[PDB]
Amino acid sequence: SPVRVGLSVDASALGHTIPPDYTGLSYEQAQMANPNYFSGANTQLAGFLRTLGRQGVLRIGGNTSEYTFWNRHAKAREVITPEAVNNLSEFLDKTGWKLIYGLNLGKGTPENAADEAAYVMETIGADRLLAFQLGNEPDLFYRNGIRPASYDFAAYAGDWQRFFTAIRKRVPNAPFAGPDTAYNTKWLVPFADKFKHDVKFISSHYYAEGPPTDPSMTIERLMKPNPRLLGETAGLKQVEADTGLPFRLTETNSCYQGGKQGVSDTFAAALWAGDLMYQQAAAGSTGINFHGGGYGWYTPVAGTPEDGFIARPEYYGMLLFAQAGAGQLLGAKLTDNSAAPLLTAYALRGTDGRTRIALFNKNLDADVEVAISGVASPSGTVLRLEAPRADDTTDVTFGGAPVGASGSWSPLVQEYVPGHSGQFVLHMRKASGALLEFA
Ligand SMILES: *[C@@H]1[C@H](O)[C@@H](O)[C@H](O[C@H]2O[C@H](COS(=O)(=O)O)[C@@H](O)[C@H](O)[C@H]2NC(C)=O)[C@@H](C(=O)O)[C@H]1O
Repeated sequence: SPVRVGLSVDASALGHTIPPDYTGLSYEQAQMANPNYFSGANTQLAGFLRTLGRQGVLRIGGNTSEYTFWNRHAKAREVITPEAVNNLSEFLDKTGWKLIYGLNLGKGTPENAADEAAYVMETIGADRLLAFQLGNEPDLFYRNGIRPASYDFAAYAGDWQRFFTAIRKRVPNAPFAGPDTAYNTKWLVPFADKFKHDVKFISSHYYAEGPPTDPSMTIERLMKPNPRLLGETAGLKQVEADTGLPFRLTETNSCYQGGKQGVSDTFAAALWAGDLMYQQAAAGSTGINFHGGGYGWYTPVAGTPEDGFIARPEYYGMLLFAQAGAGQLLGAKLTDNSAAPLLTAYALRGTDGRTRIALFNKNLDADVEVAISGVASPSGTVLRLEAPRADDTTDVTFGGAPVGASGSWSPLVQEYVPGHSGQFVLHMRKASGALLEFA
């Protein structure tokens, strides 16, 4: 008893071109305390990244960049050694991903940041290094006394400039991004205005979960539009118009403080994440970096070098995006969809010339039947993003297969989308996703 909706693809309604390095992950700087983590020896993790994209960005930063200290002299407080940086360069070579690297503006010195930046540029080098960032979420330094309550944008601008100047003496070509926090008017907007000639792009953060006074995030709420996201995105677009700076979402996940068990670690997070990737690409974002590491509730990839790594449910939403590939987004308008309002759809003219459609039936209790118009093709296939329940922590498949070890994945189920009268009809179960590819 599906809700029968229409989807109209318009090849003449041109949207943004998705860049090849749109995908990405965000990790804590403290991972850099174990040189076995981002290492050429970590073949498992490298394979999970390659499956997420042949190009992409690894962002390292997070709150642990308050208390992680580069020590050129070395072989809560964590230490980054030359060997760790050495090994990170090899990991970037194995993955093909670029790097956003956090420096310690919260507790470190400008001179040590210059020295760390110099060694990163010495060993990772300008091609692989996309940006340094000078502190993570500086607007929240006060929450744990990294700064006093009085710390404001002026104070941070003074810190930022001291660090930037010191770094640029050691590393004249050092690239920067900032301010590495969620859009706001008291920090991000003035950062862009003041430092637009000194940064390459704006780095923003986004957690679907709002302030902790909100009702605890639920799967139901995660599937719904987030008006705050829409507003912040519009703010970032206005910043880009005013300053020329593009924006990248350098730390995001469903819920903050490590994720919420029964939301962040579930199949719903795959639907959320995959949809968010497209939503933000359609809005003009240059890319995304889903935060994770360890066995946190929200991590895309869980595990350790000693015990092995696995793909968590959210990974599978990122995998759908990866399998779709890059290209130019096209108009894709839904109709007759008020009874299935959480279905989203995105159409893409792939770089290879083929039309694809990514659909996320985020309606938890409505199946849909989608009548697709605007595509002329002799053959459409679908790969489904599936789990038996929206809150499942396992049992997630894409294309009829789980992801295996080291990011291994290939589709095992072939399904054609029936075509007639120049249209296609696709059924989707409640709480499912689909990637269509047209011949
Ligand atoms: C973005 C932050 O930059 C990121 O560090 C943070 O996630 C980490 O910190 C959380 C809070 O810990 S504490 O209060 O600073 O000690 C912690 O709950 C998360 O587990 C931790 N994440 C990882 C992968 O280690 C996140 C967040 O989840 O809150 C964002 O604030």
